[PDB]
Amino acid sequence: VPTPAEAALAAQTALAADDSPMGDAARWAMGLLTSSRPEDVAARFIPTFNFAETVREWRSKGPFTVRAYHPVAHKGWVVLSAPAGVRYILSLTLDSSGLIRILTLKPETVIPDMVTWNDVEETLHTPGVQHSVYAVRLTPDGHEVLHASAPERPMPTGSAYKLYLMRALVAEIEKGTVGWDEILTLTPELRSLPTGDMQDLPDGTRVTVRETAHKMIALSDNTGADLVADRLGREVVERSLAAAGHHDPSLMRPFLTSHEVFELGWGDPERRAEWVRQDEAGRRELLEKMAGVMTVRGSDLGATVHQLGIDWHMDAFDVVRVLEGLLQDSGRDTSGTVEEILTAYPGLLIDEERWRRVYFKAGASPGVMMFCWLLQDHAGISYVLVLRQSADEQRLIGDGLFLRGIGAKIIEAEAKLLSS
Ligand SMILES: O=C(O)[C@H]1/C(=C/CO)O[C@@H]2CC(=O)N21
Ligand SMILES: O=C(O)[C@H]1/C(=C/CO)O[C@@H]2CC(=O)N21
Repeated sequence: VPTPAEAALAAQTALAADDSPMGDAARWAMGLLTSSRPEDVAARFIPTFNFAETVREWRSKGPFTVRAYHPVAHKGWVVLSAPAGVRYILSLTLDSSGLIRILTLKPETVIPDMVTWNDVEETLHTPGVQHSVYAVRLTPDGHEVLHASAPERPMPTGSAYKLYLMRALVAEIEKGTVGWDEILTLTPELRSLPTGDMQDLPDGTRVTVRETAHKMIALSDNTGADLVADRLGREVVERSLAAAGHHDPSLMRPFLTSHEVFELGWGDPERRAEWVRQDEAGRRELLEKMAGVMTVRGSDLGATVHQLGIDWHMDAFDVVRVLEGLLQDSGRDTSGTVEEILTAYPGLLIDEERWRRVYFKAGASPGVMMFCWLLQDHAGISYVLVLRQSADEQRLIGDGLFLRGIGAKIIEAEAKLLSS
């Protein structure tokens, strides 16, 4: 079990040796911090990416020593110590060819090793934040509850809704009304904001349903999700919710697109007040009228709107049911198409000797953070873990590393907390 010096050394060596998009980006970003040029920056970041002052300010906090290195597909974290025992984390999010989309250097997110479920609760609780932790073992005759805090509370879940979109898509594939190799076309009206990369493709770009669904899940791609939602039709997405495991489908009718949440939530305040006072009919009418190219930009987001219904609300039971249903859908799909999409990005470094398969999905919106996993061992025993936070102020929640890291610690301690 690695001592401090051992683990820091192992992290430093791993970072140097990481021959991958994350390795390349993490080494370059560390270079900015430890060294003593606008062209070289332009080339490392996404084309649509002040930074000189940002880097000066970061550099002033050093010198830095690498203490941990956590690459996970297109996301990565490097834990750094600066003088006098102060720690920071460098977070990286990459696009599909390894360009940097997000790069931040922030005070360390501290998550202790978990021994008990009470450790989880006492760590997570923040005044002003509603949270929920739900962990179950799935069995032939129902779920065994390992731990529950407020699983009955319906809460906003952001991109967790893409799990329902996935089930709706699979239901249509099974019916033969859509095919995995059918072509979807990106138009100006179908473009959404990140998370995701598909928005960066040119107008007219032709992409298969398979590759669109893959990015929808694996990259939480908002534009990919909206392409699927457009192809299926809102009625098909909605008509599905009851089957795919939702307790009060009226909470997600009309079933919003990401474009609609962004545009309604952070655009015209009058149009947003109209939503609030309208019934289901008036809301559908309002959405039809709002259809077109987005006006809202990433810079406009901030204020919370989930409390107005402009998000996707479900309880913890709903999340378990949709994941269990996807496990069932995957098994029925003998081609392995569903399984490949679901397992591409497990959100953490996974012990593959323990877990045969891991599904993962995150959701985030101002004032909203959630992470969920389905983990199935090699004997076939499945566990589901659902973590949720909502608040009236985004600063109370933060960038989501806290809640993700709590999940990481639970999964690390699975023998104590899940499978005991
Ligand atoms: O896919 C992930 O891991 C992303 C995400 C996506 C939801 O928009 O939300 C959480 C915060 C973050 O960086 N995670
Ligand atoms: O393994 C862990 O404990 C946590 C972590 C913590 C950052 O210090 O970083 C990676 C991402 C995550 O949730 N893991």
